[PDB]
Amino acid sequence: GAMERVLKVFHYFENSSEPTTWASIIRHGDATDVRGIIQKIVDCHKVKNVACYGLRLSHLQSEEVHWLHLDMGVSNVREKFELAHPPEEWKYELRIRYLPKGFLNQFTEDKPTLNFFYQQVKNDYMLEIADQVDQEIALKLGCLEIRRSYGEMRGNALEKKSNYEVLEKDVGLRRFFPKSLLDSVKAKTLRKLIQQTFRQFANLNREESILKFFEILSPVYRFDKECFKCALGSSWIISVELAIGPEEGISYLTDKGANPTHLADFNQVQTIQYSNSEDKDRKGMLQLKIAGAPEPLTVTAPSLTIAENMADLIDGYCRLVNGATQSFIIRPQTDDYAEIIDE
Repeated sequence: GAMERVLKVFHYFENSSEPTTWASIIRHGDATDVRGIIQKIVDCHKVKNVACYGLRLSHLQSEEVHWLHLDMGVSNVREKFELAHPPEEWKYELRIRYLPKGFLNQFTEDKPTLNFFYQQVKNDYMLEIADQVDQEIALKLGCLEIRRSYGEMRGNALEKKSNYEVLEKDVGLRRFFPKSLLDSVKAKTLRKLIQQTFRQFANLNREESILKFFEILSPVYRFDKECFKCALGSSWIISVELAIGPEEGISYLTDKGANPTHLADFNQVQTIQYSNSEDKDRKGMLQLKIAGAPEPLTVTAPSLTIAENMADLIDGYCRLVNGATQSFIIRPQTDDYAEIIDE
């Protein structure tokens, strides 16, 4: 018998449990597209900035990731990739990928989205640099999350050892601070540090804690831009590193450390077009037609996978910046219903 199509999609909409376990089980049809899955999940959480969310497919046993375009079919993608690796090795994750200029101010008017982005960046921070950052930053971020998780608790409740005790023994400080910090500092000293650091933020509400978290994290962790190693040029190919994000639209890094050089703004992108490889090679080519520029911006990526992930990013930004729901990618020169059946 023809089994029913069911999909598990992790996300960052806070539930009663651990961040990495939050996920939605979706029952869908044969013609359901990535767009419908995204829309159903965000609409269920009353999200306003729907054009910021994308769906990322990660291989658990490696680092290869595939951003899924809004127009692709859910059954199609699962078909294609299950051929490469078994379903158990795949992870579908809903994430915010396209940020509008002044996204933080804008997200404050969309609480569900502000919290989502916060959980997403927090989780990336905890996994990528929590153990590398300096004690001070890690300590403040950990306290900010304590302040945010317990918005009903009084400012000096942490002063009581009995209360600190519960977090230290029952909840566990790993929920707010990195391992390095919890194992490189004396337990009794750690407590005083936390108590003191918390005082600075005891007056902050949930929103103000999130905003302060970003303010403090921003300086040492770039979460507002994606970077890709590729090459620009039609005739002459020059390898560079592209920095794509709200602040500097599409730009490139001259050299590690130096400010990125602007190439084009998202609103100037008129068309995005794919290309394969005229020879044995497998590189992927992206051609961007920019308003005001007679010559298209040609980009070459190390593989088709990266090329597609880049096209998805630029297209998402094109949709976002223009307020369009349709794709700017052009051809190379009931039954789709989806429902949440569990959380």
